[PDB]
Amino acid sequence: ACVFFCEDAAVIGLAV
Amino acid sequence: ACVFFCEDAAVIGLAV
Amino acid sequence: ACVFFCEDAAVIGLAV
Amino acid sequence: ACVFFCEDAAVIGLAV
Repeated sequence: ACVFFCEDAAVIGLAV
Repeated sequence: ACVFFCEDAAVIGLAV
Repeated sequence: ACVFFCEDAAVIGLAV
Repeated sequence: ACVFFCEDAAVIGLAV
């Protein structure tokens, strides 16, 4: 998987 | 203390 | 898990 | 060795 830095606010690295 | 990047998913800084 | 930044040299992330 | 990000304040990487 990968880590993306996204927001939907808190900007979090999401392991996806 | 130290900051570690962990996930249990959001990868967040953990202050230990 | 967590990500550590260590060299084995090249320095790289390691998921533990 | 590994790099850790710690503070005792300055937050600095430590080469251990």
